[PDB]
Amino acid sequence: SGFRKMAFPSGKVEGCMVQVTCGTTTLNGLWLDDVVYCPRHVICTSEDMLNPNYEDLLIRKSNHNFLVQAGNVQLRVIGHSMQNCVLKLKVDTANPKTPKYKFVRIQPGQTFSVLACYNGSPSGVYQCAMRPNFTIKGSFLNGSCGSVGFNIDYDCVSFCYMHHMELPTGVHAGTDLEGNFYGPFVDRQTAQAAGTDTTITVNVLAWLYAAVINGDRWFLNRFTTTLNDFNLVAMKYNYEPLTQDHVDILGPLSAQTGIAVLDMCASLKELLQNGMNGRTILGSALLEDEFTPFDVVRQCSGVTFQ
Amino acid sequence: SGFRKMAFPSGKVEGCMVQVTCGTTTLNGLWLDDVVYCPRHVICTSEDMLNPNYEDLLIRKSNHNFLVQAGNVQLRVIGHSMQNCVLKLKVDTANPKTPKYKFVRIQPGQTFSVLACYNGSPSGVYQCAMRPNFTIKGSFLNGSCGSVGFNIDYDCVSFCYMHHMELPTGVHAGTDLEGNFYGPFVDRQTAQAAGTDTTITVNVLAWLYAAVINGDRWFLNRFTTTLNDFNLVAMKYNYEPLTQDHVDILGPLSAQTGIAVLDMCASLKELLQNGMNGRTILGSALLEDEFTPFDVVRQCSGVTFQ
Ligand SMILES: *[C@H](O)[C@H](C[C@@H]1CCNC1=O)NC(=O)[C@H](CC(C)C)NC(=O)[C@@H](NC(=O)OCc1ccccc1)C(C)C
Ligand SMILES: *[C@H](O)[C@H](C[C@@H]1CCNC1=O)NC(=O)[C@H](CC(C)C)NC(=O)[C@@H](NC(=O)OCc1ccccc1)C(C)C
Repeated sequence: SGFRKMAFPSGKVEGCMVQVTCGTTTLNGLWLDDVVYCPRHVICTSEDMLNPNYEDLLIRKSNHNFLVQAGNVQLRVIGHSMQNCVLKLKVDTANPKTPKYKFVRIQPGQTFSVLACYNGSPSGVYQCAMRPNFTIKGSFLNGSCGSVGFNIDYDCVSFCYMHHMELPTGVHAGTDLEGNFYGPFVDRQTAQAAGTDTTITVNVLAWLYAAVINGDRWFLNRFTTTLNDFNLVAMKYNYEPLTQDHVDILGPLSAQTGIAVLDMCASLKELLQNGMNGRTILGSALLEDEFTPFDVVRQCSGVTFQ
Repeated sequence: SGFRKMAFPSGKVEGCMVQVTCGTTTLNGLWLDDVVYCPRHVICTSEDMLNPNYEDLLIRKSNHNFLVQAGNVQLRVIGHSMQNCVLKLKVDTANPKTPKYKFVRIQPGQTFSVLACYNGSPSGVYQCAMRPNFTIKGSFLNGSCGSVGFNIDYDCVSFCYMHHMELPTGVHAGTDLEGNFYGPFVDRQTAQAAGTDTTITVNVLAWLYAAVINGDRWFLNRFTTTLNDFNLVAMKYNYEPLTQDHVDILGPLSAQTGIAVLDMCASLKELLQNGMNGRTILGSALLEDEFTPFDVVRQCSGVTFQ
């Protein structure tokens, strides 16, 4: 037993990380088949970033202005193009470590693993959630741009995030692998509002089911509630409204534990109204919302990948 | 910026995981050069585990009783031996993916990454700490035994933990890679006491320095204290006593932030005496002790590996 915030094994993604240099700026790229993907602001000087005309800036660049380095293997760039906020550098060599992969645009509330990288070399791996306001709460320094977020289904890597920027909150924003930002953000150094975040209710419930599976059951109360009744409590506390789609998603956990979803909701409602009274759940003094129902099920059934 | 519990990239370790079967029992092994390492209780039936005579049980086994499977690559066993609580199976093939590696016995309070595995295939990666009472708080199911904990120094993997068992607390116990248990535990299905745990004071301070580096400074108070004065508060709250060795280890963080260690101690003392008053630090409502000073420094300087 036990419950931990667990990332996917990162080996398949490690084999795809490269270093991309244009001028003095160096960031990370993702090398898949014969294409390297990276944030387009690799082409900017520090001054360009205040208000870059990326088309005009890219026109001044040629294939040989982009240095792509894979460890010490070094790639010849034979084509470049800009797709939304990413550059696609065509290289003369297919990555021999390319895994089976897909590009996906994830939904708010979903989770993924981030492989944090600098100069094209992995530093660490951690799990997180796409917030309802399309930010993530990551750990990113200068040079981390181009680091990617991903999920694994057995042998297939689904890439879902590429890091671009940090917002005036310490929160992080980026794009999918077609270069479209999650949320309203643009790749410019100018003040930008994230907007109000909300707590991912279905993930909190999943985590309460995790707790029960692992022996933590003090919060299991006596009451029940209704969807509307619970949803009134939800928006008081800036939780996303629960839907029948969410109830259905929680079905397997409900069947494993014998606790109806609406009964679990009544426990959550009391936790929101009364706090935790200095107690903890699964080692936490806060209600955790960065585990999806699938995350809980994979961790309590031992799903593997390779 | 931002601060996350970050594991090491696991690719180098993924390449070493194998499946070991003896009779009906299947667990994970670590394949390095031409030796596979795994918990010796792979040789036990469910009934043997109540009080196994491992020498007597191992005598009934021959090389061909051990099935070692690496993905679908399958290894010929040409020798076996028991070292403390691990078996060493000699195989006829050196692992072509063997990284530069070392076997280390870590100290309580240190951290390492765990690659959780089932049937020889990685499921997830997460960071944790060797508690002062030589347990870890992991996430481990049936079949996870033989999963390993490790640290990376650039290209060298230092293996420090192999998982063996779960204790009547939901906590986990295991050995180093020479098969010596951390703590007083034995590999027998019989009730076993872990003993009182304590909070790792130097790690809490490191995490408070992390917080200041990342803008969380509300807890920075006005007071100072002394080592003895703080150490009296420490043992009231079952924190390890702080030593001058710990003060020196915190030197670089003290120099980066301009906060004397004893000033930070005075903040910690007030947090222990008064609680957090419903506030959070780095997204947590509890004082976190599973980041070492080195962990903080690597995450706030961007150290990479390959
Ligand atoms: C690329 O690796 C780099 C990663 C960030 C450095 C520190 N943390 C990070 O995640 N990203 C950048 O340098 C971007 C480049 C832009 C997109 C052209 N810049 C930023 O992330 C800045 N943030 C920003 O401009 O957001 C708007 C803003 C916020 C606050 C105040 C003014 C503007 C960041 C370095 C401030
Ligand atoms: C091997 O993969 C397995 C992993 C554990 C299964 C569930 N969680 C795990 O980490 N380990 C075992 O099956 C060991 C085998 C022993 C060492 C021969 N057994 C256990 O971990 C049991 N724990 C145990 O015997 O500890 C003492 C005890 C505790 C509580 C009550 C009675 C005895 C565990 C399966 C209870």
